[PDB]
Amino acid sequence: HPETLVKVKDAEDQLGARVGYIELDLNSGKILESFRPEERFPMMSTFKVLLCGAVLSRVDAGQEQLGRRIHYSQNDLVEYSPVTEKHLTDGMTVRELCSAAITMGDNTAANLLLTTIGGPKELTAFLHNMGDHVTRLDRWEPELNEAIPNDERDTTMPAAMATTLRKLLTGELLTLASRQQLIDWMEADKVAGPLLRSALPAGWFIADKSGAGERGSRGIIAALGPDGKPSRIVVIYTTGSQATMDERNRQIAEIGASLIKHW
Repeated sequence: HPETLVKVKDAEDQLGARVGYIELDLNSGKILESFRPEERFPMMSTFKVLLCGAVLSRVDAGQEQLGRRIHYSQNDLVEYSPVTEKHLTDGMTVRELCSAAITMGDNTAANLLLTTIGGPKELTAFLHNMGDHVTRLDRWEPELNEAIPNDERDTTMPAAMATTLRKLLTGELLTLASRQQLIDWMEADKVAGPLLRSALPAGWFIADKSGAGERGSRGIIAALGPDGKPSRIVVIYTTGSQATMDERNRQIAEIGASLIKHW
């Protein structure tokens, strides 16, 4: 609804920055509303959903096992690794790593998973192969959040990320078991509380993943809907703002409130 574009433009005014937005119908794949659909934005941690989709694809192909234990050391630890820092001597299974990366935003878990699938190069190839010709991962954790202006490394386009998420959650790319596991990890997302979840009516469903990076970068990808079932995908990205984290969060929540109001 254009009233939601009013809120997207209002966010650009309040944040002094570009905001990208897509509302997509989950069933059909039709774009219901958009703003800067084909401009690039840093993905930040939202790439972790794509990463775990690539891991699940490998599990489906018999190239990986969710129960395989991965061992690592102090050397692999990077900033903000809440779960992995507690298992240095126990190691963690692939499944536990994806859960940590998506639900707890664990950065080391993401880097360990990246290594298992062949790194940024292979994730980019996986994406191109499933039809996303613009999303690209080039670096590893902490560096992929650098968000240098005009840099295309580690970026996506709102329209591309939205359709890619629809393909992963409801397309034929992953098996039914894997699709459900991916959305279950997203539904247990515990670090995106101040974003779309804060504007979600009671009883609604949401599976999401948020990201934050340098230079005011902030974003979220989500599948949501009434009655405990997802029916639309929403992607919101912003970069370039000098505003506080609370301000950026408030603006994203307001765009969410508007899309719920005009649902």
